[PDB]
Amino acid sequence: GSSGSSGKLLRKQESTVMVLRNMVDPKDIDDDLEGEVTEECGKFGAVNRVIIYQEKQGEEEDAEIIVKIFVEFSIASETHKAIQALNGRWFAGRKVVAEVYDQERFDNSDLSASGPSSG
Repeated sequence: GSSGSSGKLLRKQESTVMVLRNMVDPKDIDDDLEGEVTEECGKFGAVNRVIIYQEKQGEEEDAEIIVKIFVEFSIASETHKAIQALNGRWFAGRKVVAEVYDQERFDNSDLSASGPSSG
């Protein structure tokens, strides 16, 4: 028993969504990648879902293209681990950077922006 069946504590809502960057160019992105990243994350903990978002961040016609890989886990703890580790992992001839995303905004499907801005 947990000294109670229903109720809530003064605990906060940690972020369980890790965002990988500098993983792989937008060219390697294939139907296989997703799976590869999924099985690779399985190590840390139970992978809830993965979201791949990419876009242009330069006015130039052929500017650079970044890649934002979101990895949602079952719990915050697990996510923290993958981050504390992948936060400086070594990729096959490249460097990996795992940052912590914002759950608050993650509540909705607003990637480009954060939260539904009044206007």
